[PDB]
Amino acid sequence: LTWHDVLAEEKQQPYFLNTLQTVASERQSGVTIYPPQKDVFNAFRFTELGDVKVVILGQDPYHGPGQAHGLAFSVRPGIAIPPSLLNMYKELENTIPGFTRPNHGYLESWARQGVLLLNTVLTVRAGQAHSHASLGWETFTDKVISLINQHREGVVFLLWGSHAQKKGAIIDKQRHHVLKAPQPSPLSAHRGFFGCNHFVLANQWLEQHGETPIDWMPVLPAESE
Ligand SMILES: O=c1cc[nH]c(=O)[nH]1
Repeated sequence: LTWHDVLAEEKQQPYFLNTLQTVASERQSGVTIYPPQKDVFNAFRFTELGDVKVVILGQDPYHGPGQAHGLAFSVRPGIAIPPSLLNMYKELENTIPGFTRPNHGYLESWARQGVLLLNTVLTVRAGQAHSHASLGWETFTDKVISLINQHREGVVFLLWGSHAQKKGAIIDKQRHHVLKAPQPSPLSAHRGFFGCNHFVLANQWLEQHGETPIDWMPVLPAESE
């Protein structure tokens, strides 16, 4: 069972197709949209439905050049680590044995391990946070989370902030493991994100069920000859 298996019908709904035409229109209208269209669904690309082990919801993609590449909280190599990801790294440094501050903010390696880095809104106009929040994306990501709840077993959900928490309220807390905390953004990180211990708790859960834990130290694609 793949994403395309469970979302094919959803992706033919007017609201959904319509969301994409509005983006494609905006891209040619004189404004820059992040991430590039080939990246918008990268969380799906890197983490197939059956490979989901951990779900980390973000809200809005980063809205600056070079930042957003289709994975919640991640930025491309060579880009400065944004404050929300820095705070994630801080919690990680304080809780995961051996963890040290990465020299990059690129989290593809998380995704390849089964961490679905899913923003609830998948596009944004450059420099304009939540600018596509009423496009239709939230309906789409509602359906995504619902499918995961239904079709998977024992996924760990890390729900950071009221929006993600609301979004994840439908999740079966008996079939899945839901962990709550404030967002890692600067405005709220020190209000409960620090000390939430979510990365360790995630791994303990996975280990309790015979799943291998996440290696949270993110790794840059290597150089070849
Ligand atoms: O993609 C991102 C970046 C920042 N904050 C989010 O919720 N998601």
